[PDB]
Amino acid sequence: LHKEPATLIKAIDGDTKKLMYKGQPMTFRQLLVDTPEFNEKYGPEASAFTKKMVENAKKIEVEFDKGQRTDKYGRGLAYIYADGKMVNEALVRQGLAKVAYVYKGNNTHEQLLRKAEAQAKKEKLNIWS
Ligand SMILES: Cc1cn([C@H]2C[C@H](OP(=O)(O)O)[C@@H](COP(=O)(O)O)O2)c(=O)[nH]c1=O
Ligand SMILES: [Ca+2]
Repeated sequence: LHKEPATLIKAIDGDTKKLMYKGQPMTFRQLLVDTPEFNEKYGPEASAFTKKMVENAKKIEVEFDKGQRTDKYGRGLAYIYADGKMVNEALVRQGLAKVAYVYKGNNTHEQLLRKAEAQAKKEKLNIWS
C-alpha cells in the first residue's frame, strides 16, 4: 500500500470527511472502523477528535487498500493519515471507534487496529468505560 495526497475540504463526523483527491471533492469513509453517529454516545467526542486531527494537519494523505476503493454510496474507502499518523488507528486507540467492517481483501491494517483496540479496552477508555 502507498500514501497519496489529498486536502481537507470539511470535517463531517468521526469516521467520514470531505477531502479533495486527484482534484475532485469526495466523501471518504475510513476503513476498518466504526465511530458512533453524532446523535449517539461518544459521537460528539469522535467527531471532535477526527475534526481536530484533520484540521490541524499540515499534510493529509489517503491510502487505499487492495480491494474496493469506493463503497455503494460513492464514498472513498481509505486509511487516512494526518502528518503521518493514521486517524483510523488513533480513534480506535482512544476508544472512540470500534474495529468494524472488516471485509476480506480490504483488511491490510486489521491486526494493527485490533492491537490498538485491545489497549483502549485495557485502559477502559471512552466506549469501553
Ligand atoms: C466501512 C465500510 C462501510 N461500508 C458500508 C457498509 C454499511 O452499509 P449499510 O449502510 O447498508 O449499513 C455502511 C456502514 O457505514 P456507516 O457506519 O458510515 O453507516 O457502509 C462498506 O460497504 N465498506 C466499508 O469498508
Ligand atoms: Ca458510523
